[PDB]
Amino acid sequence: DWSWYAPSELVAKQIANVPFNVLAGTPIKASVHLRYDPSLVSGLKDQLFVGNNASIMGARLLYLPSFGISTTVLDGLSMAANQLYAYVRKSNSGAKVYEAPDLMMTVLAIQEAYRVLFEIRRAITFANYWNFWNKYLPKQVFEQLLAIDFDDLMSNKANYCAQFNLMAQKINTFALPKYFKSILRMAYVSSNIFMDSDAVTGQMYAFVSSGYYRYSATTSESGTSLVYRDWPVGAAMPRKLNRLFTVLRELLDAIYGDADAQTMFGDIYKAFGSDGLYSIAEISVDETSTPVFDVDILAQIENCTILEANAGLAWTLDSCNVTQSKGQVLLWQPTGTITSSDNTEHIAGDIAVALGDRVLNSHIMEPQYSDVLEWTRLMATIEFDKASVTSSEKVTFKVTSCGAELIRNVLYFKNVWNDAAEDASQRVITYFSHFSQITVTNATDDPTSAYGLMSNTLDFTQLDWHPIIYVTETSVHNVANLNSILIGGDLKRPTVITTDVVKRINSAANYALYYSANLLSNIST
Amino acid sequence: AAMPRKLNRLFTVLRELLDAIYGDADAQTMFGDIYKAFGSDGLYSIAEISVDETSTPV
Amino acid sequence: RLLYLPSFGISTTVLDGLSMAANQLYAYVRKSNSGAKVYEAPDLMMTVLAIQEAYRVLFEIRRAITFANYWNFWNKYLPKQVFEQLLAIDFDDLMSNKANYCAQFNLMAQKINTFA
Amino acid sequence: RLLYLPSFGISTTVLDGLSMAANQLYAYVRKSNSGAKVYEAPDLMMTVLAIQEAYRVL
Repeated sequence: DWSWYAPSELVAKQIANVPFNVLAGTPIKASVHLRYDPSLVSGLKDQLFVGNNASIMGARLLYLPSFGISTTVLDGLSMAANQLYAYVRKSNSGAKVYEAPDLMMTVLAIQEAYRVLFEIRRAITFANYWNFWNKYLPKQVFEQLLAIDFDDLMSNKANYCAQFNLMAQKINTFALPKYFKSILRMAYVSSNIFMDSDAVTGQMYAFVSSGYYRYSATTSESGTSLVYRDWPVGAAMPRKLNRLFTVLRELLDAIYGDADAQTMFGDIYKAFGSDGLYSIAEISVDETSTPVFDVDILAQIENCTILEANAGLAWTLDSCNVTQSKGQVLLWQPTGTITSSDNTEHIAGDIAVALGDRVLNSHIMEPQYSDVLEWTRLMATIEFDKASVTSSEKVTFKVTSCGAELIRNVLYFKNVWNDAAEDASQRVITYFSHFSQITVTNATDDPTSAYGLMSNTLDFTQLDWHPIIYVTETSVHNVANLNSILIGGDLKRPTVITTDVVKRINSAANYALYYSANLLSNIST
Repeated sequence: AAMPRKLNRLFTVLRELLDAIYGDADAQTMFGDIYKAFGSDGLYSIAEISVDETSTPV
Repeated sequence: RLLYLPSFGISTTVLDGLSMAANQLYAYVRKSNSGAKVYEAPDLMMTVLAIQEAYRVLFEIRRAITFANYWNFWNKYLPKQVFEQLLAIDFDDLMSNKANYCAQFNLMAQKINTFA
Repeated sequence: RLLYLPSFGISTTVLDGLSMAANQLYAYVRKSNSGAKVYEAPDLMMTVLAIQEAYRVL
């Protein structure tokens, strides 16, 4: 009780008055006094350390759009493709024109097209959110969290809005059944920005597609297929919007160039009414959305799994395309390669990592199956291909399973200050810091040593709900002479899931995203 | 007279079983044509079951 | 244990079971359709059976689970033993994974329901 | 004074009751549980009895 430290209320209202005028992006000039013997310390000069780091801005979740590891006809896509082509032939008659996969493929292409368009919606809808208290916001966030040239967007807010609504109308002419619960997902995921707390001065997370998908018509060998090219994103130039459109252009030029294409849409319309197709609402220069505080989404994160488990290493990713088997089964399963940050070709003396049996943390005492399902699929599993490996080789791996979005890497930003510096543009640098999910005791934020695995700058704790950090300890450091692992993260009601269990659930969850039981249940004689 | 088979083997076989029925180019378009013939009410389908469902010898 | 071979009934002439059904079946379908021909009658009827036989398996699985909990004090064979010999199913494995197995089943039921 | 030795019923068979009972219990626990086989039937039963005998002292 505060009443304890003051006589009358009125008197208290006067002795504790402290200003919280230290805006978001400004530096936290906190000080630590020091005392040592100058002749025994390498080069440290003063004996007073004034801070110059602002509270962390937030974190960028670079994800790979996913349909859920697909290897058998049982998996998500293949199944949906099935009931879909059905519902369509249902209303049609006569000669066959296109195979089932070739159709379903087209649909996805359209979905992934909207993915891009949506991130663009996000881009504009948020171009006007300003909240005095947080200087990061307006701009900075776009630059780092979304990877979008704010100045360019702000300066052309008019034309960009228009070019958008144009898209919305033009894409509306590309059939797409509004029943696919998967849409609702990606839509929500890349349409907002989430807060780690009900406070604006708090840090915030954002999801960002690391790429897109164009349709690649039946060449001569590979039957029709869906190609994936990378967003040139991670630590490069913070892309202007004209690049996001010029890509969408390319994206539909693909979906459209297929001889069968059009006649497909028609057949689709004949199946579901205009009321059965998705379409986004147009927006005005004034539309402004707000950061949101979704507990569930945070939880999804805290639990998730980072593919690039430790930024100290060099990661790769191939075979991300979506093909169709000789027997009409839709296939997708990304494979990658883990190598050392020095000899980009070998692994040498470094150690590859991926977690199997992982933790699951509930922020509710009595959790329930319902909450489990939701708080999961954001976490995935990686399996190594080879039994064991050599210093001269590469570490090969397949992705056994995962959720709707595959978390590739995660970066948290904060700008460091330095008033009085030559170039004005550089008195405030917005530096990033890699977030590694798996690490080791006695690790340093310098790749250089520690078997190739770096630790995380303790900054990260600023992110309430940050994903679980798993630290490995040699039998040496452990109090039980046996080596195990230490857990990091705000635990409340934790529990463990098997690599096997996770596989199960995702292999299932995704199936749901692309299926509707209601669909083939009301068709009469 | 061999090993008393686990269920995962009965599913892993069914998997294979429908992968077959499904891989035919004509396949799908067949189903559609079927639905257009008999209503959803004209097709077989089994009811789902719960962990507690227990049948009795008859 | 009655080890049986699923049968459609010895078929040598067009008169026999399958051939006949295949006939009236493809009919009832073309009835509601129109235009270009896409698949022959047999190729169709064949598909159907394949689906039936698929359910055969699924069903024996239903049996497997639906009976995983029958216990009648008086008969120690039941619970387990019977599965092992009469049904040829690893009881311990099923009992231990009753949850996931139930689910994987219902999944099938929904997915196969999309096979006319 | 009746000095008795706590008994579970002379059992030496995959069928001698006590084991039956074990499988029985185990099934009900694992019943609607989604985790993975982390311990066989007896492993569990064993634990329970341990608790029981503890009470016999208390």
